Amino acid sequence: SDAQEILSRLNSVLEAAWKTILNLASATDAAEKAYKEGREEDLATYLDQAASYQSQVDQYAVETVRLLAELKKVFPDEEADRALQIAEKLLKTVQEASKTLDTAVAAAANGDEETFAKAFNQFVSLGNQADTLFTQLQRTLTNLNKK
Amino acid sequence: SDAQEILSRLNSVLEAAWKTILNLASATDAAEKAYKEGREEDLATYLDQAASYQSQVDQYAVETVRLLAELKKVFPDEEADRALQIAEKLLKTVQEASKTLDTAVAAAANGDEETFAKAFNQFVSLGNQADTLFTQLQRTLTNLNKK
Amino acid sequence: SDAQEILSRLNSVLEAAWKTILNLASATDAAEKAYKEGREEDLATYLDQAASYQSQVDQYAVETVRLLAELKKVFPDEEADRALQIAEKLLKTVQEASKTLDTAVAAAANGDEETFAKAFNQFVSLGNQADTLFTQLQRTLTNLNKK
Ligand SMILES: CNCc1ccc(-c2cc3cc(F)cc(C(N)=O)c3o2)cc1
Ligand SMILES: CNCc1ccc(-c2cc3cc(F)cc(C(N)=O)c3o2)cc1
Ligand SMILES: CNCc1ccc(-c2cc3cc(F)cc(C(N)=O)c3o2)cc1
Repeated sequence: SDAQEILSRLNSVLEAAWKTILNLASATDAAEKAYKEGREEDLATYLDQAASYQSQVDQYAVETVRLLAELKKVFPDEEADRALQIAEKLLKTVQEASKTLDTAVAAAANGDEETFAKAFNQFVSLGNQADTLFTQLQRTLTNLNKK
Repeated sequence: SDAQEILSRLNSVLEAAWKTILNLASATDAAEKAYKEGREEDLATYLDQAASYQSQVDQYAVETVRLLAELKKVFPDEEADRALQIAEKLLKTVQEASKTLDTAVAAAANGDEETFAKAFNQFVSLGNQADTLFTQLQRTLTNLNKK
Repeated sequence: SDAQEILSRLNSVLEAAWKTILNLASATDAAEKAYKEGREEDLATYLDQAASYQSQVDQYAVETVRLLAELKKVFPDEEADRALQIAEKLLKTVQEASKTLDTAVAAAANGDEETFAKAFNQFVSLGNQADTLFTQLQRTLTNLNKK
């Protein structure tokens, strides 16, 4: 059916997103280490890398919202309705993480440790919020792949 | 002169290689964390990322040898001889790191932890040896770029 | 089921690997022609292409082992054991080819043809050994799939 193609694309998107999230986590940890070690050029590179993966996560979140809305049209189900609401909250949260990472990038560029520390801490907290949303989404998708 | 262009290309290669090495370091640290935490699927992702960066380092290390070989050909004396010798030892070490990382990746996929740990720890040690040569090469090239 | 997902991903990986293997074979033949003709810059280009394709084959071979390892966990039988054993031997052989190509690429960059030619011919032999295992694995997966 159409529903099966959409679910297959969703599965591929969430698989790719999970890899990107791992890359984002690695870059973020490397930025934390460079920050603690006072290696400003390393920190700049790793913030740029984190931002790149963050932008990709943002795009996977967009694509997930789009695909779930498509699924609701061709295969109505309160579970797909549920996944879409989670996916939309995830999209809001990753965008908020991007904004805070951008603040951290600008603060590092300006050499403004006080703004940097607040922004970087908020980024980490938003990442955790989003990871919690991502896991709910994965389990809703599993409950959808078995219907 | 041909020499100016070559030294220029070399500085660009080494700057790109340094970025890649930072990515390889972040992925290696993330693999170590996944390994400690027993998160096998995460470890697989990070090992694949490390292998991809390591392949890119290998390519840059090849290009560096080729460029220094070319620079030596536009020299009537043994001036670039030492830079080339360093770069060839760097390449040898980088390729040993690559082989050893491959052994680690296979051992992880095979679920052979004894082999994995031995190879992963060897890879880390080869990376530090390679880093010593990389920095030595950069210093030698500064002493050539003055003209 | 999980089984059918794994088997479909495996079929896709092996189809992609087969194309990469064809690309590797063509680059290897082009490198041999450039070597015989004495065109060192062409040889460098083709060796770099070969190395890139080889790194991709290495990754697909790792993915194939991981997928068959997963399948054996879900159905612990002899056919799953057989397929995994073949895939692990394929991976070993591919990594041996990869290390041998590394030796050849470095020798060509170092201007050491005696080492290059020996290693290049070793690489070709290992590639043909890997092809034997690759076709054996395809035959084993027919017994695992159509079922
Ligand atoms: C601070 N320790 C490293 C770290 C950093 C970020 C995250 C993380 C997970 C995650 C899951 C998502 F679905 C979205 C994001 C995001 N930042 O958009 C995530 O970040 C996890 C660990
Ligand atoms: C284990 N802590 C992370 C880590 C990993 C690798 C390296 C490293 C540096 C380096 C420099 C080179 F010139 C080549 C390589 C390489 N592996 O080819 C390097 O690895 C540094 C830190
Ligand atoms: C074109 N005449 C040279 C030649 C012949 C065969 C190959 C070859 C086949 C093959 C199959 C695999 F499954 C893996 C590899 C590899 N090198 O990893 C292969 O290489 C490479 C070069």
